[PDB]
Amino acid sequence: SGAIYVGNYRVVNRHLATHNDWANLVWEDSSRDLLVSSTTAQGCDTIARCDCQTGVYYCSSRRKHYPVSFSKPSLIFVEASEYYPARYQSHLMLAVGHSEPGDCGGILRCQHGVVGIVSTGGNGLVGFADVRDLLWLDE
Ligand SMILES: NC(=O)[C@H]1CCCN(C(=O)Cc2cccc3sccc23)C1
Ligand SMILES: [Zn+2]
Repeated sequence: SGAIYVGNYRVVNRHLATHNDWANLVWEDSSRDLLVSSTTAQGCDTIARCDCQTGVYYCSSRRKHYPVSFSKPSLIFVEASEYYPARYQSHLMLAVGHSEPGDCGGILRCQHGVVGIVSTGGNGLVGFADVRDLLWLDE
């Protein structure tokens, strides 16, 4: 679990979005595993606007933050899960590192701010749904 709180928006993994998120839906993209809902309280997080390929992510299955090198956001084949069939998930960045299903939502950050959230993993890899291109989160 986990979310990003920026302005009047809450960004979560689409597969983990609650009834409240869907009742206050702003935007959703199943191909990115993202959903954004509206909030009443102002969020304090800052979205990174960059091309960094190194950062630190929070891994709940280890209660630890790990530094990683990650690939540029791309279309990557993601295996079928109990939430989606097999498909290309877009805007995904992979790194070598530990992840387990409950780790979705952990934030990946660089010096410029929030880069994205854990979305995929397994076989010693972890994948992050990028949010840096969503410039509308800043207004
Ligand atoms: N975006 C997707 O298609 C999701 C859908 C449901 C959650 N997903 C998984 O549980 C795959 C996986 C395996 C093993 C470690 C980890 S850590 C995060 C994800 C994951 C993938
Ligand atoms: Zn950056």
